[PDB]
Amino acid sequence: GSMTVRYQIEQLGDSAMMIRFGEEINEQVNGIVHAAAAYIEEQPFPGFIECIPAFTSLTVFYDMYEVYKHLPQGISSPFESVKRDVEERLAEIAEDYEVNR
Repeated sequence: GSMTVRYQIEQLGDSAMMIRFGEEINEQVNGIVHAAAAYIEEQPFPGFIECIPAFTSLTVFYDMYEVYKHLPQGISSPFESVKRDVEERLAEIAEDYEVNR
């Protein structure tokens, strides 16, 4: 069974984002979520704070000041703007077929 993973983005707390992908048959995620921490830090946004790999999920911390600096018209939430900054990096690995919007 081939799939492009089923990952979901939730709100961490106030100004942080955590994204879980798939597993069991997702060595892609299992390895990339570990590297994604570094993936984001190599291609980050000026308000990036921290990113910790949670086995199949990304706990992504950042500064809302820089995301508000973006906050595109339609984006109603700081973390929601960040999704895009990470998406353009993330999506290209698989999830571009999904896009959490």
